[PDB]
Amino acid sequence: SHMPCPQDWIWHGENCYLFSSGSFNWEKSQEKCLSLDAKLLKINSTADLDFIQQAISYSSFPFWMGLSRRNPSYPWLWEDGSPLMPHLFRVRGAVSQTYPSGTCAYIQRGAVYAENCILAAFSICQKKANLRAQ
Amino acid sequence: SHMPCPQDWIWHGENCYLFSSGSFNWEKSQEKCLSLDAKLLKINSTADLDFIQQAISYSSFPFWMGLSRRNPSYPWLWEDGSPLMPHLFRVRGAVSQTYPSGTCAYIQRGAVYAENCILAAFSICQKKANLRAQ
Ligand code: NI
Ligand code: NI
Repeated sequence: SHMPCPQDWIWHGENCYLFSSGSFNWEKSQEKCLSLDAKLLKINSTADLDFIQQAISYSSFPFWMGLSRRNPSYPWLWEDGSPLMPHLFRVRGAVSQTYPSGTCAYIQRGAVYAENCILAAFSICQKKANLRAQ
Repeated sequence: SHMPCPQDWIWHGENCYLFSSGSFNWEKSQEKCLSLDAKLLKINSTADLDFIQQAISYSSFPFWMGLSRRNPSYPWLWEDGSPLMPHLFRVRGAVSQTYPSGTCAYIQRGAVYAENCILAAFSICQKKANLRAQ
């Protein structure tokens, strides 16, 4: 109970969050989080969204999250294959197009945008905190 | 409740860091940090500066730190009354003006600027981490 999260991460709720250092395309951002035994940000509730919007209010830049879609006939899914809960947010940006490497979502000034996954952006990683979960 | 830092703060070393939610004058920024049992950022060492430069790499905004003086007849001091270590950074900007409410310093894009304290910036709060349970 004394060390929920490592240094340089942010503890919130049952998880730890990391501003990853690099600016990379979505696939490389995914690999970076996985290399840390973590995953790209998964917004699971309105409380999570509120937390992230507050946590990024010091920055105007985009941050990749773990949401992607091969083309518009597929659902938006998190990396674990679960869907975007429809009450959380409405993806803006490049929602009609199809790109060779897929479309991915980032958050920027609290709003969520679709973009060609080849864009280099910052990303947020998360992992479970070292505590006894409910 | 004996972990290093509260939820939402970044734990680094001996300290916990919090980015402000918005842009305010130095006095209001100082009071926010005090309300959190914290102070505005103090940069003690090159290692602290390296950490801060990385932490603000995600932003183009200015961030007040706890460095101020009333006019050029005074030394630059942190809120705790201790002096600035001069090797850390050049203080750019308005160093030699006398302003009615003093001159204060912010960091922006890794560079430190003196500015009239009544103008607004984001800010970084700092407080000592609780490490005895580690
Ligand atoms: Ni513990
Ligand atoms: Ni505790």
